[PDB]
Amino acid sequence: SCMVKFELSSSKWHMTSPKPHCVNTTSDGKLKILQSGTYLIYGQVIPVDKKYIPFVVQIYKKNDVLQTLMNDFQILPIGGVYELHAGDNIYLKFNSKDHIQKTNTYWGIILMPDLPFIS
Amino acid sequence: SCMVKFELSSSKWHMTSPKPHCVNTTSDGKLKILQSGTYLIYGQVIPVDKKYIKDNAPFVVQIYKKNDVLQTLMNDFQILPIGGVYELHAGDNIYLKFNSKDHIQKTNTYWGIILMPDLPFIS
Repeated sequence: SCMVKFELSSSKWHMTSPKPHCVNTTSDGKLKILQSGTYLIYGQVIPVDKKYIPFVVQIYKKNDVLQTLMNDFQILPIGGVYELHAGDNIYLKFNSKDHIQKTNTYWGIILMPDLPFIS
Repeated sequence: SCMVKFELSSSKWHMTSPKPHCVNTTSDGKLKILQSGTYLIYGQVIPVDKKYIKDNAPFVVQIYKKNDVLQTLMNDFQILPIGGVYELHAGDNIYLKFNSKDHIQKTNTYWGIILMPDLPFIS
């Protein structure tokens, strides 16, 4: 049972244990997958109000883009269900760091349980 | 340990157990929350390509909790992750509403919830 959540406001990860078995976390908000499996990558990137300012966020897996999101400076949930392999680095890239409200912005992963049963 | 995933293509829920303790599910893809707690609501809504949409109705998805709007999402007909971490209470219902059902590609569109473990350790 393995879940981590990075809070951009404090730059700290909140975690299910001191040394989650499924992932290593970095203070720069990156992570490295230790256990191959099905993961839910998740998070909300909250933009600042436009009066202060394209709003773009990418999720990377190693050196390749896993997901690209864009909108007109509105709340942006990120992620989805992915098959990840031990060794994979997962991290976010922003178009402009200044677009991002740190308060309330967060992201993370959870190793998923199997879902064998149907409706 | 309690997670459910609704696949719009089959209209079936895939679940951690035959009868998840934390929710009841409906065959039209709605949830009733049975256990108060911290949940991660998740999913991806895949829109039909904008080139095929011949008017100017926007692509909008909302998640409702009872009769409160939990979140409203819009983009220019691109893949749309949804959800986040929310405190839900016993008795809450959760469901989605789309601005137009015909904007939605059934294949690969899915959503669901997972009862979250406590995250007491900070580093």
